[PDB]
Amino acid sequence: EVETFAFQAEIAQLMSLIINTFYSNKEIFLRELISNSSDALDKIRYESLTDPSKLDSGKELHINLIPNKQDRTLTIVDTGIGMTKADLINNLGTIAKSGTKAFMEALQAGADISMIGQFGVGFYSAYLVAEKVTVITKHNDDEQYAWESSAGGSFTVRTDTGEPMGRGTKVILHLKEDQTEYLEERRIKEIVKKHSQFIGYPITLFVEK
Repeated sequence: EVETFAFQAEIAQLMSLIINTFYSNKEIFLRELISNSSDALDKIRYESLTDPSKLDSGKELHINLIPNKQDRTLTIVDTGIGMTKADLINNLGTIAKSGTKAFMEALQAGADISMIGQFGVGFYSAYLVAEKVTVITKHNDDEQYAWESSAGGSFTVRTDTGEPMGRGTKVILHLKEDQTEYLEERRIKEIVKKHSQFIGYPITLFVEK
């Protein structure tokens, strides 16, 4: 059972801008997704302060970066609060309509695409480097779901029968053929050191056979 949805027009506009604008500084996608993971980890940490059972679905709070050159994917995994089905459908838990409005206005007041995270829609910077994005998520309180979009104005949601996550979110970036530098260990390390050096959770870069 796969449900197909239309993006809100403003989000489709955001995605088209990200995909079609000439903008060389694509590496910021990774900063933005790691920032989103950190925010999600902060949320489940805060809930656990008053209700330890919130971590029954997993104690460890971390971020894993998993490159796979055979599949041409970069996966960002976190054990944060996750997303419900409703959150996924509602623009992956963002206020993306108002955020896009503000970001558009800013690109007119001088801003550039690297500022996207200040408008709460940093997730969509994934489409700087990905032709398709899959988001697998599990929130306490809902089942595990898979969201997917290749852009083009629609996304799908389905129950995920894949490998169970206990809690959190996995963003699978199906990289564009000319963006495979983001699978290289030395490039990923460089970007994490440059942009994510004060993230308060362990970031583990997996290596490949």
